[PDB]
Amino acid sequence: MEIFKYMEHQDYEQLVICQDKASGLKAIIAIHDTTLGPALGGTRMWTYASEEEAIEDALRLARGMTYKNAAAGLNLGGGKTVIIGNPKTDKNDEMFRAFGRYIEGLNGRYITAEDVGTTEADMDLINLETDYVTGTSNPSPVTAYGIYYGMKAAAKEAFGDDSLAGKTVAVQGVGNVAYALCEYLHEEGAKLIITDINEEAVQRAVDAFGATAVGINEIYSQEADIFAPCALGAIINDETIPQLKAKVIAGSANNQLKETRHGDLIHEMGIVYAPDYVINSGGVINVADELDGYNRERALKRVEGIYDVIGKIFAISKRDNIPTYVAADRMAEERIARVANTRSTFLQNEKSVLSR
Amino acid sequence: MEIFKYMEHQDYEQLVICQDKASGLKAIIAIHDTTLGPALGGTRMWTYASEEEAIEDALRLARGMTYKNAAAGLNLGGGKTVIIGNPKTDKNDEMFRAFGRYIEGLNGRYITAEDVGTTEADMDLINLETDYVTGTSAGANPSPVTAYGIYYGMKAAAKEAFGDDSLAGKTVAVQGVGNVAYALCEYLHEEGAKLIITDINEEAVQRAVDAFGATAVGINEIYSQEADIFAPCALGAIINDETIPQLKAKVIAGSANNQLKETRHGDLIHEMGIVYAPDYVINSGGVINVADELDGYNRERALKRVEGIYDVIGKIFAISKRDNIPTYVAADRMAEERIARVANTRSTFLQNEKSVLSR
Amino acid sequence: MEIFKYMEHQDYEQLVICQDKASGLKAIIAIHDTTLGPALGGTRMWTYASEEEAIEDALRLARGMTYKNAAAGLNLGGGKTVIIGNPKTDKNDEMFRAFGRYIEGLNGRYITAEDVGTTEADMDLINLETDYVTGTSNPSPVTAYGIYYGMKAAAKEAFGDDSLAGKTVAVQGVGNVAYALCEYLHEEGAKLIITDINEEAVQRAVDAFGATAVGINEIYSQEADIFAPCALGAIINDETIPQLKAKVIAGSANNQLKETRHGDLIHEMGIVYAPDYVINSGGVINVADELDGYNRERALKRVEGIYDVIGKIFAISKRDNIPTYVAADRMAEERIARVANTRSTFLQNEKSVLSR
Amino acid sequence: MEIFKYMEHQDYEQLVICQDKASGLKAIIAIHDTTLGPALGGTRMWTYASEEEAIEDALRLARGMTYKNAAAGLNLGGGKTVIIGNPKTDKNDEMFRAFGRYIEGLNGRYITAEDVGTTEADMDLINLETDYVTGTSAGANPSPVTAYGIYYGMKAAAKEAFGDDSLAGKTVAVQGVGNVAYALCEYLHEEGAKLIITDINEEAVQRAVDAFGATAVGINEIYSQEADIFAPCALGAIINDETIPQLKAKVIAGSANNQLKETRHGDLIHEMGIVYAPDYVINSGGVINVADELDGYNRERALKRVEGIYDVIGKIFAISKRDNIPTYVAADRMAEERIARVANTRSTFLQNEKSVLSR
Amino acid sequence: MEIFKYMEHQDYEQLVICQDKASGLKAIIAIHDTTLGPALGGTRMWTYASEEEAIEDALRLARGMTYKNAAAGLNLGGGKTVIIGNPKTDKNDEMFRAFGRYIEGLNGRYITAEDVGTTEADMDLINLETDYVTGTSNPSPVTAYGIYYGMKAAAKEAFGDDSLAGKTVAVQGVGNVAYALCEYLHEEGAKLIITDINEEAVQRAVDAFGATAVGINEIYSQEADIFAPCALGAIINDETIPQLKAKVIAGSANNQLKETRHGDLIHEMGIVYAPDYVINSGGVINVADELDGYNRERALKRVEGIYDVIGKIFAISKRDNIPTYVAADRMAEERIARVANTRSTFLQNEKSVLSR
Repeated sequence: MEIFKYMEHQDYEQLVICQDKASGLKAIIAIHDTTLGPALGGTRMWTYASEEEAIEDALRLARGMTYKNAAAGLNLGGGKTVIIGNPKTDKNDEMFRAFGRYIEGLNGRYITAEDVGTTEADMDLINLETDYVTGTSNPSPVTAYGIYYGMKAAAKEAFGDDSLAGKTVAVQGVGNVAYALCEYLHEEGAKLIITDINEEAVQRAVDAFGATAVGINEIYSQEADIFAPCALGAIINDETIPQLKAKVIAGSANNQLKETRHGDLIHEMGIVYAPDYVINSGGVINVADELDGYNRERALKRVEGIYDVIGKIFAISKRDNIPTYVAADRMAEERIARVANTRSTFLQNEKSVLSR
Repeated sequence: MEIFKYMEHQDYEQLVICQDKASGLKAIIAIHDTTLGPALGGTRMWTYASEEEAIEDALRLARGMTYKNAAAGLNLGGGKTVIIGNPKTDKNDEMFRAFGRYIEGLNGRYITAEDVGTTEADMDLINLETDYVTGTSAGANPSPVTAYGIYYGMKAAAKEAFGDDSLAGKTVAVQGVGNVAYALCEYLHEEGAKLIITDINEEAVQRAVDAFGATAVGINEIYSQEADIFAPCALGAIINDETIPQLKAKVIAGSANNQLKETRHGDLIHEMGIVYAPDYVINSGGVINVADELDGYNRERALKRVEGIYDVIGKIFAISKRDNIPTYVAADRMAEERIARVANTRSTFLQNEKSVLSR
Repeated sequence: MEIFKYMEHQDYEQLVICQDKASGLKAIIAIHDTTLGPALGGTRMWTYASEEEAIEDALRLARGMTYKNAAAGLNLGGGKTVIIGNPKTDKNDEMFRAFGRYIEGLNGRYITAEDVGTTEADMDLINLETDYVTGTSNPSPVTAYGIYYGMKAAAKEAFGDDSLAGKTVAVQGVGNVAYALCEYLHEEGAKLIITDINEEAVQRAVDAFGATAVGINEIYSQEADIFAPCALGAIINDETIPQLKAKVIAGSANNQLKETRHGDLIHEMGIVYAPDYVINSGGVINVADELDGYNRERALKRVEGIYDVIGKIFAISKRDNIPTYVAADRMAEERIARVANTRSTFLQNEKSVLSR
Repeated sequence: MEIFKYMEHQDYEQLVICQDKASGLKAIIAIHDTTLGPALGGTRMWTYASEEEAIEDALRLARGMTYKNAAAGLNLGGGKTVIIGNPKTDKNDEMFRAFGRYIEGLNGRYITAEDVGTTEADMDLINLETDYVTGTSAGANPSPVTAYGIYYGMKAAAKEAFGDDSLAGKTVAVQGVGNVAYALCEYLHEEGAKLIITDINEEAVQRAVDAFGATAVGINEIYSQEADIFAPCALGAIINDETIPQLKAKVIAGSANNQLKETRHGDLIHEMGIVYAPDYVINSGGVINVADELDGYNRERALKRVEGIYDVIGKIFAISKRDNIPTYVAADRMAEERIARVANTRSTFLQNEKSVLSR
Repeated sequence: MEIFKYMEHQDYEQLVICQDKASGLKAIIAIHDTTLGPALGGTRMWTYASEEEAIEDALRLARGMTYKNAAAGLNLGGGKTVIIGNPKTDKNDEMFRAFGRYIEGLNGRYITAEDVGTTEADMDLINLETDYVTGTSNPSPVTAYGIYYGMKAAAKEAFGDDSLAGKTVAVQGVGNVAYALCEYLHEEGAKLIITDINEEAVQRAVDAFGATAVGINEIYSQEADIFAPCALGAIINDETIPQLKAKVIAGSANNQLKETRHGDLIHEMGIVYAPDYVINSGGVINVADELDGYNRERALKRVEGIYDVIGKIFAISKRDNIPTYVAADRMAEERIARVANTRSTFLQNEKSVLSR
């Protein structure tokens, strides 16, 4: 690929390709933007059909973080690390120690964490060589508590009232996070229409929340006020758009829109869409709270702030008259700009997530 | 190209690609080996026909620096920075500032300096964002230091080809009369040696003949002349099939890089019994000099330190006939062995190891 | 002796002979290797028939630590201190303060702890002059919890299943550690065949775990799946090899093999042997956890990692086809090598057990 | 040998034995006493017939240094390093680097320098791993400093043997015309004194006669000559039964170590009324000079500081006739008493005591 | 007085006379010895009939601390501060702030605390200007727990057994400390014969411990194994010596001997006397534990060490054949000497109660 062309087009800061023959390590640390502070983002360990495919994927995810972190109201930039290899086989201690030294050598310009392929055990190895890492020492309820309020924000929007008590939610998927979100939607008093490929899990829920099991492909039109995509992505497409009976789409899943088009138009139908990478922010917020001494309680409390940011998102659409998925991208760019401006006044030692 | 495949082959540590849209900065920092310490190598700013072409050039160059720095007896690893752009038009304050920030970012793993298309004015801008740079206008006229460097290396060349260090009298043919070339002459004339030069610049050749009472000769009549020492000090590859034949100068010791055009040529001169001071080692007084700025620059100390090139060249001759191999191969083997030897020695535990960065 | 010849033969780093006339102190700090970090190892206080006998013993134990610590996955080198004297008589405060100053003068190249002869009270005196000490401020259950999992690792090896529940264990000796190991082997549901010279202790166990007392010399052939040598060493010899009915040998005792031969051959019989100095690692691991602020819980959790290392040991044998006691020595050398290589990349301030 | 028994007798603090297989480093660092402060003593690199033989030599030497440093009025304890190996063949970069690491390890308890078989080039390698070393090429021509040291000590010798410090005129017989010897002559000639020399090297003796208008004499005709001052500046034991008889020079003040071959000889010259400036104290300007590098080297300050040897020698004469004992015994008693006196004085509590290591 | 003559005679280090006109402060900080470390000792605020009377008293108490602290096994020297004034009237904030600055100016050579006249409230004011102070942020049980073990040490001495359970103790005085000591002597199972000028307090005890009230002057001969002087001092004199039926004298009171003679002779009668300033050490030990972050538990545990030191005291008498009150003075001088010697080896940064 044309690395420099790709980078220049969106002004990527760095591409730090790291290598260690003996441990077989091959990592690609992409740093898109560091305006708001150190670039933070997890390291994905997967197999890639080509070198420069992993490169582009690393760059693409880095740029995704600068937006997510920005919108989440965090003081962190956008980075991401891709480690070429099969997480299930070719993993070893030295490989992560090596990666850790290299992170130590970027002296805080990058901060890592887990992502698909890497685990809390890997982060511990890294932490042996550097402090610029998170996801060490369950994170599910936290991000779960995040969708909860984001959904609240969707409610007051679509039902002029953030109270979900009473309403029915069509929950697609019942994994740890989806499961947790249910508990919240439950103890507040609401009906759930769970589903999932794993029968066994559809149990735990029905039994615990008195929920009704429904056909995996029937979950799209159920008699519910809100639809919570918490399974795979792209579930919001041409097939599902019509079906949808719910007034709101608020879920934990990534890449909820198969095409931009899908977004452009659900916005026509007057469906209330809480942009995916923002509503599920609770996840990154939570790992950032470790940088200043992890504290579940505070973490759980800050995640609750997605309510406002989601609101800010609706406020942007009702301004440039653009769909929420577009209001998100714009809200981050605006914050990054506003903060950069505010912090241009001289100081001998400004603060940052790294300041003790 | 397959970067990861190229890096793993010779085990390159990192390739830090830095970009800045607003200033048009396209920088490739290649870190080959940091075993002896931070990677030090200048930044070559030039125009490249292809992206992968500059990345290949940076990697190849970084690994070159890890052999030089190591052979030179310095405690620095191998790195190099390649900036793609036309040095005569594209330069602008911001691009170097940006560069310096990223270097600050590598927190001491990489240290920069001058190179093709780069200047100390360039080094001063970088210095506004980081200390990890050398060859600033406040630190390191260097030409004479490196010149005093080959001078001693050449003396080391003798006592091997003449059994004596006394270049006193003996004739030396010098290709090119540039800054370094000129200073090399000064040291030679002084010890009372016969100098025969050449160089495209008539005035340069002129100032030389008058200054040292030289014997000006033609661009081509330099490879061949009646002198017991050949000092190629202009361009490389000057030791090829067209020049090897008509030389017969017991010694070769110059300031030019890549003197041998092919590994074969070295394999030959070796057989022909010509003592050759491997180029990148005899002319290391250049990197040694910039290295001296890290611990507070002192020219007088750089000069006395560059004298060490003598003891080192002679060490290569020792290795040359230890495994009986041409001097260009003994050079590379010595470098490799000092790294492993030093790495071994420093594996003993300490709480605050010393580095060229220690205050 | 030929100190230098002995040291050069195995590349010992230092022999720091320390002396203080008034307090009568005579200590010998041996530091074998510090590649993985500071040399850590306890100080043994005993009476020696000769100076240079204590010297060799100090050197031998130091080299033993570099292997134990290495295999334990710790970032510590190998050292050891021998104090010539009768622990029961000639002990005094100044003597340990003096030793402490000298340790302070090696500035972290050596870290000490208790060993036979020295106590938690001695470590406190040392700690008065330096921070490079551990075993200050019960350690038994911790190392006990270590054999537990190591034994688990032996199980899955010999019975294709790490679950010990059901199986019977022939426990030789019933001291604090052996006693603790029993509790684990008990609450998981297994039968125990305890024994020991101290009748009184054979009680506590039988009563608490419903175990059967057996003749001290009968403990070697009992109808049990696993044999846990937790008494003295060399219990695995020509006499005991045959007798052995158990499929596995996993215990807390040191020097479990009287001769190398014994090992070479039990490996023939297909007996599963968890190398002694590795399975009982829980002990040193535990004291190392003080260096970063002691925490019993974490300690107890890290000790649980002996399961993997023991496994790695079996994996080495099934590779060079060598007995476990040999697979151990080789696994440490390999780790020391691999780590040394990984950490050769320059950094202005790499981490170490001493970094705050 | 019984190391622990030897150490306890004179209460030695430590014996740090360091080894490195790859470089063949066999180092014995003996720390005798660190009461006045870090132990300072150079490393003697030599070949020894037996291991216990070198360990004995290091211990004996370290305790020597704790008397010298103390008598010299310096704030340093006694140490010494003995490296076993042939200085002419066995040296190699790695062994010294390794040495320096271990010294860094002793964190300031031991400070090294030059000695038999060691050089400042050696000291520069060590300096790459630690600051706890002196006599580097960047710090401490020393010969004249120590020479200016005995010069003042000799002046102190007078005013005791002649009631006056004015060596002006008086004759001095100098055994040996080495670097230090030569500089001792310069100070003497200058104050207008008569110089009579000798030394195996005819040219050295020659440069001396012409330079100072000396009076060259034979190797054996130096112990005996018509001079009121004998300056043994070559080898020791030069004050024995074969030379004591035919001397009659009111004073003895030289640069040579172990001037008395036996304690008896000192007991005699004392009785014979010859004023003797105890060797290791008059020639301490050597250790004083290297000591001055710790607080940022300054030759001019070392020189004015070495002048203190005068005030100290005269202090020995005071003790000499305070307990009425030969000057060689008063020297050892003064050293011992300054340590106890200083130790007592510094027992008062402070949060950050001053040391030669303070910045 | 002849200040310098007084100081030189016992080698006093300093006499720091501090003054502040406005706040009316007049303090005299005496520092006898700092060999073992910073001089620690409380500040006594009282009215003095003459300047140089307060001076001598300050010097005398300083020298007393160097002995108490020494014998207590602490790493503290001997100092003391006397503030001329009536604690009940002429006290004010500035006065103690001023004193505090001056202590800050001795940079750790002196550390203060409360003594008669000064309170925990005064220490707080001082602490506003310096960290070199203790007795800030009940101390009674702690020092009470100190006499307890000291008495234990007296028991094993006089009754060949440190167990006091059973024995009867004649407790003179029933203040906070005496009261606490009782609880210990009680829960271990022993009979008490309390007394005191304050009837009301003789109650609390009798009622709580089932003790027998006795005549204030009858407390000296009661049928008891041990006599615990916990009231005023000099209670051990010509009148009381004979009377004494108890085999041991162990109490909290200061200056328990009216004359040296009294000591010289009770040692004849074979009475076991636990030197006062040592057995009641628990008090200073406790305040020293604040210097490293106060912790009641540890404090209470270290105080328990008086058992050994008291023992060491008996061991000295049985050596030079001198009474305990003399064995004390000698044990401190010996420790100060031994420690000074041990710590003469060079170190760039030795430890001290002030090191973090």
